Amino acid sequence: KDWQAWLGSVEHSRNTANASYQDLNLKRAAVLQEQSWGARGNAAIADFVT
Amino acid sequence: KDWQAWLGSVEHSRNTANASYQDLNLKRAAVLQEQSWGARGNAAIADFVT
Repeated sequence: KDWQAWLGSVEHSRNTANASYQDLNLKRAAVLQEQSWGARGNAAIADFVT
Repeated sequence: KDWQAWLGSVEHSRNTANASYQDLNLKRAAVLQEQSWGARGNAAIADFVT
């Protein structure tokens, strides 16, 4: 029983990190996309003024 | 008589230390077990929050 419980905990200890790894990148990609879109919009105004 | 008494004292001088050596380790093991169990409980809350 004790080693079975130990293995059960070990399984979730991996599942949780495997789950979190995807969501972190999901947030980062959106942040970078927003920043890149702002940077793309700055140059349009620069060229319009020039 | 005097050397017999000397030997009698020498015997207990060893018995006392032999007795104390076990109890010191007995205390230390329990202390370490409690600390390890607390450390094991911290990670569960960490994972729950994550």
